[PDB]
Amino acid sequence: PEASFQVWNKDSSSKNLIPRLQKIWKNYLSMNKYKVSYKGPGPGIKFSAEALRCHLRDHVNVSMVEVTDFPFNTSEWEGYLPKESIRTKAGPWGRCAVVSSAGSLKSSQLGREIDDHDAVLRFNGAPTANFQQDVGTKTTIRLMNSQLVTTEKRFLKDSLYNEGILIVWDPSVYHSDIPKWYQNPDYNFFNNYKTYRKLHPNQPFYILKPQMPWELWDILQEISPEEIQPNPPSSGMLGIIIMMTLCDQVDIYEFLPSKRKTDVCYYYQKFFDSACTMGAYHPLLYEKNLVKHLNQGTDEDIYLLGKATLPGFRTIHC
Ligand SMILES: *[C@@H]1O[C@H](CO[C@H]2O[C@@H](C)[C@@H](O)[C@@H](O)[C@@H]2O)[C@@H](O[C@@H]2O[C@H](CO)[C@@H](O[C@@H]3O[C@H](CO[C@H]4O[C@H](CO)[C@@H](O)[C@H](O)[C@@H]4O[C@@H]4O[C@H](CO)[C@@H](O[C@@H]5O[C@H](CO)[C@H](O)[C@H](O)[C@H]5O)[C@H](O)[C@H]4NC(C)=O)[C@@H](O)[C@H](O[C@H]4O[C@H](CO)[C@@H](O)[C@H](O)[C@@H]4O[C@@H]4O[C@H](CO)[C@@H](O[C@@H]5O[C@H](CO)[C@H](O)[C@H](O)[C@H]5O)[C@H](O)[C@H]4NC(C)=O)[C@@H]3O)[C@H](O)[C@H]2NC(C)=O)[C@H](O)[C@H]1NC(C)=O
Ligand SMILES: Nc1ccn([C@@H]2O[C@H](COP(=O)(O)O)[C@@H](O)[C@H]2O)c(=O)n1
Repeated sequence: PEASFQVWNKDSSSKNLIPRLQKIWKNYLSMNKYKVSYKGPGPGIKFSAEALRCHLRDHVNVSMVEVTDFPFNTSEWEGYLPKESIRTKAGPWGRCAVVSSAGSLKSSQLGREIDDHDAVLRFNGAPTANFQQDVGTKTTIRLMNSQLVTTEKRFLKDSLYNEGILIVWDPSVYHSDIPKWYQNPDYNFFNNYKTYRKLHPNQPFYILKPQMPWELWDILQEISPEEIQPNPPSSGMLGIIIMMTLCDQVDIYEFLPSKRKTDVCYYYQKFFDSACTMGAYHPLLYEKNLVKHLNQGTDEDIYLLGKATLPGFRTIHC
């Protein structure tokens, strides 16, 4: 016969969420903090996986703030941003791993497998020490939100941040260009970016262009059967797209969750919240639908290992 097991449902909706998470999604729609007005193709468009993969290659620009982008060409900013492109400094690589921060990484023993990739991408303050067996020890790129850089005092102390390439991102007003956003960042991480950058010059540290998250959101909203959270996508999803541009093959672990699915938010923290898995602020739900939809692994890989495989843009047909 055939195996009857539940891996991530590609067509999940608000009407598949707990009431408590349903309310939170409604509230975020009202707020519209970032002044989103989706005027793209009506939500609910059906894309092939190959087709949607090209769409993401073509309509999402993965670029870092360069010295040529006004106003990072002004004197006050001179000598802060890294000289060469991130593409130059990072790879290209064959097989890469994106490690979510999910609590379901607990007792996964995924460490050795994670470390057999050329590069590993982690998020925010996700630690490696004490968790190597489940989580690995290698950190090649670390993606952080601007809130952490701005307000986490440990960002300028903990050695964990001192490994590999750093990238920071900050949500901007919807469809904003670089100068307007510089005026109105969601968190003013600019001082601390300059401050860290003074302390670790030989550590590459980039700033994601503010447009990248929204260009991705537009695609999310185009696919989704309903209106999604008017907030930018989660760090996890950005980290995936980033790696798809740096690798030929990206493995994502415990994003689409395994059989160890749990309310425990992080592998490295002891608190529960279903929202970290199912989404609150971020349209994480619809991000997961997209990953499942582009998965080139089997369902069995998801259930047992929490593992999803996407091809790098470098390798696709168009
Ligand atoms: C992402 O990102 C990206 C990028 O960004 C960036 O990138 C970089 C790299 C660069 O590029 C920069 O720039 C950018 O920014 C993006 O993309 C983009 O986008 C945009 C849009 O939006 C675009 O723009 C456009 O452009 C064009 C062109 O340009 C050029 O130049 C420039 C400088 O600046 C550059 O940049 C570019 O690239 C180009 O270049 C080119 O290249 C090419 C290649 O590709 C080349 O080729 C070559 O060459 C050589 C030598 O020659 C040889 O030949 C070989 O073979 C080849 O191959 C070339 O050379 C070069 N050059 C040229 C020029 O070509 C422009 O044009 C445009 O403009 C237009 O349109 C617009 C809209 O859009 C408008 O507004 C304007 O106005 C115009 O229009 C026009 O107008 C005029 C008047 O004014 C008219 O005229 C008329 O006409 C008639 C007849 O017809 C008559 O005659 C009369 O009399 C008159 O008047 C006309 O018509 C019109 N037209 C129409 C159509 O309408 C624009 O500006 C760009 O390009 C892009 N880039 C890229 C790269 O792609 C994106 O978008 C992003 N994404 C997102 C999503 O966001
Ligand atoms: N339970 C969890 C916890 C985190 N994550 C992913 O890991 C990423 C990193 O988590 P933080 O952004 O909270 O540091 C999230 O943006 C999300 O994509 C998840 O998918 N499930």
